[PDB]
Amino acid sequence: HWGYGKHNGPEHWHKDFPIAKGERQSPVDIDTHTAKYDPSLKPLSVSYDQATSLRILNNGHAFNVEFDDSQDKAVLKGGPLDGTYRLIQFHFHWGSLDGQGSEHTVDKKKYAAELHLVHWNTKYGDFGKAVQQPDGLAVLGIFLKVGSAKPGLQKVVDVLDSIKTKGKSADFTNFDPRGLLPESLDYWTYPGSLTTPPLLECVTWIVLKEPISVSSEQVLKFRKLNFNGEGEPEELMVDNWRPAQPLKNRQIKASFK
Ligand SMILES: CCOc1ccc(S(N)(=O)=O)cc1
Ligand SMILES: CCOc1ccc(S(N)(=O)=O)cc1
Ligand SMILES: [Zn+2]
Repeated sequence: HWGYGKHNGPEHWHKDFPIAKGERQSPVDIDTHTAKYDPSLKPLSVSYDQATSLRILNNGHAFNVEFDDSQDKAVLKGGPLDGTYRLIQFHFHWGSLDGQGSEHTVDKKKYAAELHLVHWNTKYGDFGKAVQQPDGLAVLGIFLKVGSAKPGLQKVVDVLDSIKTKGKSADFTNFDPRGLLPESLDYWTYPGSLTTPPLLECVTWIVLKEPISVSSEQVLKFRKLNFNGEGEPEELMVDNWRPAQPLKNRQIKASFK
């Protein structure tokens, strides 16, 4: 099974998922000087007021906070997107050290972690069908740096004790993801992929320029999670990030001058 260890990590994935060496893989380094301002890009529309969280799950690669996506309750639209994308889950990638952890980089800078809010295009009916389409998903990526605490993150941090190991889930209702957003919605955007297997090339990436701050204590609690299942040898869930992939024939666009 794929993972993030020495023997099953990102350099191994291509053997079972040949699209790993494809033409629009993610993440990438965002070269801020080469990204071009696109005045035709619209403001992002993030409508999370009726979001319904249900559950939080340790899936052995990260933890997902899952949402009820059976109605238009929490949607992303505008920006580079045509149509409406429904929030299905968010998760993070993070490091063993504050100096690494993000998947995207900015002028080669690595952040301590990266939040992915995952949305699927409602014109494809559900997530499973959407990932088979080039415009199936929109993932909103938000960088985390270590400094002041993020109050809106704390309810997530405090439930992690109950989902320490792979396969554990817990009820997680009434969580408001608006508490995880930075002030500015300025963004970079490019066509890419899932950053884990199956690495499908189905994502419009929207990466916010402004990081959020989280406390050292908050990210420390991320690092207490386990990749393993209960009763298996303990392997800390850290460094669950894929490194930057070749940009190839793509242009990253900026929403801002
Ligand atoms: C269990 C055999 O070890 C493996 C299994 C899968 C992979 S993958 N999916 O990264 O190519 C690597 C080593
Ligand atoms: C079935 C896998 O679903 C995924 C996998 C990866 C991502 S990410 N890390 O690109 O945002 C989202 C959904
Ligand atoms: Zn992700």
